Amino acid sequence: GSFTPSGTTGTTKLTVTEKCQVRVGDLTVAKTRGQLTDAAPIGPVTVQALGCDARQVALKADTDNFEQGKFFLISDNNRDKLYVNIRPTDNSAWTTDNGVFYKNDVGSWGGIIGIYVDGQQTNTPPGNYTLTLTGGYWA
Amino acid sequence: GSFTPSGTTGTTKLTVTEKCQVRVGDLTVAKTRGQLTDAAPIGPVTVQALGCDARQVALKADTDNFEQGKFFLISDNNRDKLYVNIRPTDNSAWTTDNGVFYKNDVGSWGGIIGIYVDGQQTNTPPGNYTLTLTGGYWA
Amino acid sequence: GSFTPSGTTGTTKLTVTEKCQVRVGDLTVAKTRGQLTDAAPIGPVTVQALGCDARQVALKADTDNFEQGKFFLISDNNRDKLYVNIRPTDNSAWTTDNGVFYKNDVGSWGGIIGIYVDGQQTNTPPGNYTLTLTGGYWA
Ligand SMILES: O=C(N[C@H](CO)[C@H](O)c1ccc([N+](=O)[O-])cc1)C(Cl)Cl
Ligand SMILES: O=C(N[C@H](CO)[C@H](O)c1ccc([N+](=O)[O-])cc1)C(Cl)Cl
Ligand SMILES: O=C(N[C@H](CO)[C@H](O)c1ccc([N+](=O)[O-])cc1)C(Cl)Cl
Repeated sequence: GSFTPSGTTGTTKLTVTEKCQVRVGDLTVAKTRGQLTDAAPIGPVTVQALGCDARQVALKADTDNFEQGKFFLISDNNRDKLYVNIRPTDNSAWTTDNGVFYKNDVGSWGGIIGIYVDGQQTNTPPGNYTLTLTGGYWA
Repeated sequence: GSFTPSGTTGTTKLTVTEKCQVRVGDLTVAKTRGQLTDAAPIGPVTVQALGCDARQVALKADTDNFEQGKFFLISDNNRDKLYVNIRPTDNSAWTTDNGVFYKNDVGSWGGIIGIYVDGQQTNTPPGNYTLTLTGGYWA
Repeated sequence: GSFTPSGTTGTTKLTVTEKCQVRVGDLTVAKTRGQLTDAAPIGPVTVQALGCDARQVALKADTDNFEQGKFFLISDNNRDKLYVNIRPTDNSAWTTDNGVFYKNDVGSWGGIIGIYVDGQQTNTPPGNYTLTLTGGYWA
């Protein structure tokens, strides 16, 4: 049960707004709180492993993004949570262990990890939410 | 007189330099202090509102970017100001209220907000200057 | 012996990993620690000077990136160093002076500055390393 950081970082960002939504500057991922329905896709996270034929690929969430076996995006001020489910788009088997989401089998896996809203959270306060995931391997 | 944050953030950045100017890395917006003449354009800010047929679109500047009914870009160290005027490129009417720049009429407005140097400031200390504007609505 | 900041900033980033390397999200510069051999290229830094016909172009490294006439990328936590050599790809002559790398002759130089691993450092701890260089002129 140990994660070894070894890889790069993917940052999933979402700006939550009200129905009257004012987009300023370049396009970013934004949704009204009413769109935060159960299983709503937030976005994909690409994963490409190399040199892991004998290790279990893994992603570790920043400390501020997990608690009690649950993952969540966190607001800029660290106060507000948006609970999510993390799931590879393929049929591969993974396990969650204290902020770590690791593959059950060894191998240099490449694939897409989807981030989805876990439970309708249409009362989420408007703000900027982030989930940070770092590549590495588990054992 | 209340701003409700609801939208994304646009960041206007400018690096001020001397006449001998050394650009390192990728292109960014940079000017010599001698170019900071009155009404000099710093750059455009896009605004695209959705679902605001019954609200007044608004942009709020970060606390560090306004004081006394005046807006300004602020240096990285929070010390130096570059006073600017904020004005939509179209003929629409807006109002300034304590760091908030709001549209006089309701509607899902889309347009360009220009950022211009307010008063010649050719003695501005070289540094990195930023103005941050967040989308939302006023009332 | 004085650097005057006047120009923009170039940030050289490198993520060091183990042999089992898990890339998450968009492509960034990453190497296994085994690739950190002597003279290994980390990446180029573009420099384009304007209005410097009578000044010596210069780049100053952030305080956290130099000590004792040596430059280094520094880990996110400020603890770990990756010593590098900084060298223009052309035949021009430069001098190092306390975190400052300046050109020996005046002129509005444009060119590429290469960043190379200085001494094999294959035991470098996995992490994110950065070197920040700001444009200006020396005298
Ligand atoms: O954002 C996602 N999906 C969309 C549907 O809204 C779509 O299925 C999709 C799948 C893959 C993809 N990719 O691989 O880049 C992008 C979008 C899920 Cl992976 Cl969270
Ligand atoms: O940067 C601006 N303007 C330039 C002139 O220097 C030009 O008028 C312009 C107008 C619109 C624009 N846009 O819509 O992206 C970009 C440049 C002003 Cl909007 Cl501040
Ligand atoms: O990254 C570098 N070099 C590569 C070799 O790995 C190559 O020589 C190169 C040279 C110039 C260049 N550029 O000008 O953008 C990019 C790569 C050195 Cl400049 Cl550090």
